[PDB]
Parts: sequence; structure tokens; C-alpha cells
Amino acid sequence: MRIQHNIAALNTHRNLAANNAAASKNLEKLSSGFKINRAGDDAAGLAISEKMRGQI
Amino acid sequence: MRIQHNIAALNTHRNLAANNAAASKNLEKLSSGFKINRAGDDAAGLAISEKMRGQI
Repeated sequence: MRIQHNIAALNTHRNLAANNAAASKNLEKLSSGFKINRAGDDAAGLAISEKMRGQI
Repeated sequence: MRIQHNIAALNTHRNLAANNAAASKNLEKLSSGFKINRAGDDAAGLAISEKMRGQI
């Protein structure tokens, strides 16, 4: 309730970690120049891109 | 009745001992930072705290 646990700081830490992760993802997308670097980014579209690259 | 026994002082001693004990309990709770240091403090709540700690 008072000392042993400070829940506001925990919530703030969570949100801070999430924001840092999102910024890191954006940095990856900007440095790479591609919007899809992993399949977790977009599954339907990775396959399409690979087939289109083969066709090109 | 007059000399051999002084009952007011006995009652005062009892109350003094009780107050000292309560103050000591409060000191324990303040130094520890926890409201439940023994099961005599609270039985239903010790178990809940332990299960919640395990889950955390």
C-alpha cells in the first residue's frame, strides 16, 4: 500500500518499455528501407514479394 | 485493605504492560514494512499473500 510496492512506477516502466520497443522497430524499418523484414511483420505479402522478385 | 495490597497500582501496571506491548507491535510493523509478520496477525490473507507471490 505505501512503501514496499509502488504500482504507478511499474505501469510507467511497462509503457516506457513498450515505447522503446516501438521506436526500435521504426529504426529497423528506416535503416533497412523495407517495411517487411520478418514474417511477423506481415505473412501475406512476404510470399507475394518473394514470388514477384522471382518473376522480375 | 490499606497497606499489604495496593490494587490501583496493580491495575495501572496491567494497563502499562498492555500499552507497551501494543507499541512494540506497531514498531515491528513499521520497521518490517509489512502488516502481517505472523499468522496470528491475520490467518486468511497470509495464505492469499503467499499464493499471490507465487503467481507473481
